[PDB]
Amino acid sequence: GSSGSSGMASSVLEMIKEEVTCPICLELLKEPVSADCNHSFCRACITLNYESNRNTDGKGNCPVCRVPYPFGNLKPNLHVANIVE
Ligand SMILES: [Zn+2]
Ligand SMILES: [Zn+2]
Repeated sequence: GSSGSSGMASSVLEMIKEEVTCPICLELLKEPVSADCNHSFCRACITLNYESNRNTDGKGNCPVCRVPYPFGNLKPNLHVANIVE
């Protein structure tokens, strides 16, 4: 036979997932907060979204699943770590 080749260095960046990103602003979640519906949003977004769209009853609605979640009961999604067992 007869053939040859050389070295090649070509990598790719992280594939911006269109699932984790904020379903509202579609940008890096800044100090987001998880919700009952395992849905987190920009500390601000979540706040505004609620104000703009709220239920006369008192609670609001998720801009993704539209589920009634108790405001304030939001956990910080900043310490997103697991391997730290
Ligand atoms: Zn946002
Ligand atoms: Zn949701």
